[PDB]
Amino acid sequence: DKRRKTLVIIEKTYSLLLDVEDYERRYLLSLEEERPALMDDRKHKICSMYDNLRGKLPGQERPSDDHFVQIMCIRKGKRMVARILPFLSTEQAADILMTTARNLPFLIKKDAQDEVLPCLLSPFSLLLYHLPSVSITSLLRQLMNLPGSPHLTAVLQNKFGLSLLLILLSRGEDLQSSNNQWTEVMFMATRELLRIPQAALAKPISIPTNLVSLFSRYVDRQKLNLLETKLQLV
Ligand SMILES: [K+]
Repeated sequence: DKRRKTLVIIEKTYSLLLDVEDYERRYLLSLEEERPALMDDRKHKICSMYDNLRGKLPGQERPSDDHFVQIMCIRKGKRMVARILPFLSTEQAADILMTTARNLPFLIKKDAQDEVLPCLLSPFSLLLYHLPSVSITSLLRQLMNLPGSPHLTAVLQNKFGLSLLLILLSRGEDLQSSNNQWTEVMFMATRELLRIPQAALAKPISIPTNLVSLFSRYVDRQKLNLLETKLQLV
């Protein structure tokens, strides 16, 4: 089975990760003459890392999600990606987040025994603050464009999935409080949060404080209370 091959790729890539994580130490203890070389090496190893996750073979204009998905179904794989994220450019990191969203229900299924998906919440949250509104909207659009739509049961019932959804909504709120397209996905989201039975909802890792303010824009008082109770909102 390839799962053996995947574990190999994980070990290969994880080794690069430890090197890049050790970089500041080496640079700090280096002679000036060595620094140019240290910097080039760092660059190529970060490229290599991204390529092992999201590289594409000849004849394809977009990478296959295969390799990324395979890695993300493995305990150490998810923890590795969490630690690679901070080293990637914003554009590379957003790709990883969009790919995660596109494949989220399957990744959730494959995380049922390990439950390590939450290790990605922190780096994704840091990333979200660096992303514009078009991006925030596109990610939410992808989450609502999965099998079962417009029902998001698998996501809402998952600690990481719910938390991630709440972080996205929160950041979207920020950006709008600075268009209508954002308003459309917001309506869908509140509808879905309103539908899901409270007993089914996962316990969110964190609850953004601006959520109440966000929901007020699209929903009346009676329903607002529902959400607040449902999500133990602040
Ligand atoms: K792989």
